[PDB]
Amino acid sequence: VNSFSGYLKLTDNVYIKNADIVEEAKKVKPTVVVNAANVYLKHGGGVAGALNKATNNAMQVESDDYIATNGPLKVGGSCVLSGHNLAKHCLHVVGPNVNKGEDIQLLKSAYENFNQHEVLLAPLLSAGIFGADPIHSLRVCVDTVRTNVYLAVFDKNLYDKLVSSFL
Ligand SMILES: O=C(O)CNC(=O)c1cccc(O)c1
Repeated sequence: VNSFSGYLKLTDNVYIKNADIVEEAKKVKPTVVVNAANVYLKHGGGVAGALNKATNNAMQVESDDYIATNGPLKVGGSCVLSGHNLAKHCLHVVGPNVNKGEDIQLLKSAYENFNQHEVLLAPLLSAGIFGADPIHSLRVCVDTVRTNVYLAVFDKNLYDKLVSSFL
C-alpha cells in the first residue's frame, strides 16, 4: 500500500489520473517524480518548467551544476537528482522531441529508465510540447515499464480519451 489516491488502474503496474503533476507531487511527496527533461536540463516549460517553478528555481540551479560537470544527457537517457520540495528524487528523463526531429523509437529507451525505480509519479514521455501522440506514449509505457508507475495527465480532455481508447 502506497500514498497515491484516485488513480484508475490500467494494468498490473500502470495507473492514471487527470492531475497537475506539480500539485500531485506536493500532496504525495513521492520517492521519485519524473521530469520531462531535455538533454541540457533547461527547464523552461511544460512539466519541467512547472516543477522547476515549484522548486523556486532550485531544480535549475542543481541541473546547471550537473551539466557543467557531466555534459548533456542522451535522448532516451536520464539522471537522478534531488526532488527538492516535491519528492525525494527527481528522475530527469529525455524522451524524443518530435518538434526537433528526434527518433520516436527512442521513446521505449526513455521509458526503460523507469525500470530502475520501484514506484514513480510520471508524465507521459514525449507528450505535451514534445509533440508525440499521447495515445502512443501510453502504449509504449504499458509495454515497457514493469515497475509501478502513477501517470499524471494535465489535460482533462486528453485523460478521458486516453482511458476510453486504452486497449
Ligand atoms: O501532462 C502532460 O502530458 C503535459 N503536462 C504539462 O505540460 C504540464 C503539467 C503540469 C503543469 C504545467 O504547467 C504543464
